[PDB]
Amino acid sequence: MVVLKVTLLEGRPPEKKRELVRRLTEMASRLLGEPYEEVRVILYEVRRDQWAAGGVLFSDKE
Amino acid sequence: MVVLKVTLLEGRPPEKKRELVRRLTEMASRLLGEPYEEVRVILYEVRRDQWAAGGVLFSDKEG
Amino acid sequence: MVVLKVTLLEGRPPEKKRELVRRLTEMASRLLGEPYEEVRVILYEVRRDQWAAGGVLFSDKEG
Amino acid sequence: MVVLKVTLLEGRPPEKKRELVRRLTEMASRLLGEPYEEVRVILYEVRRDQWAAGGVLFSDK
Amino acid sequence: MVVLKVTLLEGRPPEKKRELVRRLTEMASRLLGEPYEEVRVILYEVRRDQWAAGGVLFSDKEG
Amino acid sequence: MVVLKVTLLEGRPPEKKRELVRRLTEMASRLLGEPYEEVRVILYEVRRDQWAAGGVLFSDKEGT
Repeated sequence: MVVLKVTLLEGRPPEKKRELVRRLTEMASRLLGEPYEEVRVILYEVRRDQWAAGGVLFSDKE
Repeated sequence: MVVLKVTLLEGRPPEKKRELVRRLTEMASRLLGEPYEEVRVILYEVRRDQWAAGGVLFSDKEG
Repeated sequence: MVVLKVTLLEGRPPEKKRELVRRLTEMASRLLGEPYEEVRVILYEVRRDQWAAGGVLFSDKEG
Repeated sequence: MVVLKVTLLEGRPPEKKRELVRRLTEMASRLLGEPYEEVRVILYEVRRDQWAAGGVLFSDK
Repeated sequence: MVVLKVTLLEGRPPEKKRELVRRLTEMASRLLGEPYEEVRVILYEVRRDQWAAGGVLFSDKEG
Repeated sequence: MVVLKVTLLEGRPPEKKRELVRRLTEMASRLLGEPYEEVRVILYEVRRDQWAAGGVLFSDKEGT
């Protein structure tokens, strides 16, 4: 088993999440030689007021 | 201090969650000899639209 | 790059979150010779019904 | 499936860790109705020089 | 930006790891519209004696 | 309780880690109204062949 955790800002439409999960899964499965069904993906969506870069929260930089 | 982080799909009823937290604490305290106050449990509940296996998001669950 | 992840209970005012972030970034930046832009902070806010100490979920405490 | 991550200082005896994994799995499996093989445990062992409380690294006692 | 954390058993050859990182980076950048240079990947390689499934540590299962 | 996890490359000297842990514990204890004993810091040190930016692992960037 291999788990891919993607940290990204929330807001992505369902179709985009679905595409991302499908492509990452195919790629990891083949490349690592893991059973397709054994590849897990978790999307950790962060709020803009929970992520900062260069000392500034994205809720403010927005 | 010992921290048990449980990653599971959202949806479990409160009773089951409080029962899980209780059992994990009692076992961890015992087996590792940690004081109850030092045993912390964090429930990382993942949404159905954020949890995938076999390239399929649970929210898309084919069934 | 340096990543700081803060795990804390939900509920802190945006004012304090904003200051914690600026400060943690400054301290981490100078003490580690990392450029400002290369310092990231993520706030993992946990709900009261996902946070437990001593076998008790905070959502189960009165008040 | 369910994943249980245990963050604890390194140094515990192998049998304590084995027992912990076994007990955690049985209990999570039965309690959450998850198949025994679908329960996963990850032991995140932290070094004494990477763990602090009260501003003091445990390596510094 | 976007961070991809891969949790997998330790032991993969350097070439496998660099290809994995390249593939994940191009795909994440492509599908999410994130600058290729901003995509970060961290490999959380777990020891065989820290990874269990079905109540058994991989180190015991394999050895 | 507040937990601060710092992800950084392995290698910083003891004194530097000690100072980092002190300063961070100072700022967090202050702004979040938390007693020292309740501010935990974990240093998640990653090796150069486990961290990548722009599709390049720090290990390959430094050469072989």
